[PDB]
Amino acid sequence: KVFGRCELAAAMKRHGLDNYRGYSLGNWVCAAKFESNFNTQATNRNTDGSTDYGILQINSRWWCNDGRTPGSRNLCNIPCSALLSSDITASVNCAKKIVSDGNGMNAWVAWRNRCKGTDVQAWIRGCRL
Ligand SMILES: [Cl-]
Ligand SMILES: [Cl-]
Ligand SMILES: [Cl-]
Ligand SMILES: [Cl-]
Ligand SMILES: [Cl-]
Ligand SMILES: [Cl-]
Ligand SMILES: [Cl-]
Ligand code: NA
Repeated sequence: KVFGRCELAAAMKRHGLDNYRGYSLGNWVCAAKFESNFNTQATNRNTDGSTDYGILQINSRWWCNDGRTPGSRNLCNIPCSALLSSDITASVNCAKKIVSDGNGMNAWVAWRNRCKGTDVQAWIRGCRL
């Protein structure tokens, strides 16, 4: 599923991301835009052979099981395919564990490089939330 900007903002708000660990909704929408272009089915293979999955490009080296990442962990206790669903619940619940993990949103390289220090509130401007 490819979300609309405001649709995703509404979905992330209903799932508790709004100011989660102090990150305003626009931060998460900005991260989704640059990680996946709001496409739940986005995958990207890493040089180390891990794979990123879903709207927030969550990686198989730590967070989910794809059965092809030797010596990896499954800290969110989910099959990586769950992160590709039109239901963002698995993506949001796993994101809450990642963002709690000491580095906050710096864990998403595209958030640090493209959203941090920008006017992220622009990403939710004109949405009914
Ligand atoms: Cl957009
Ligand atoms: Cl915001
Ligand atoms: Cl594995
Ligand atoms: Cl594990
Ligand atoms: Cl599994
Ligand atoms: Cl949803
Ligand atoms: Cl933080
Ligand atoms: Na894994």
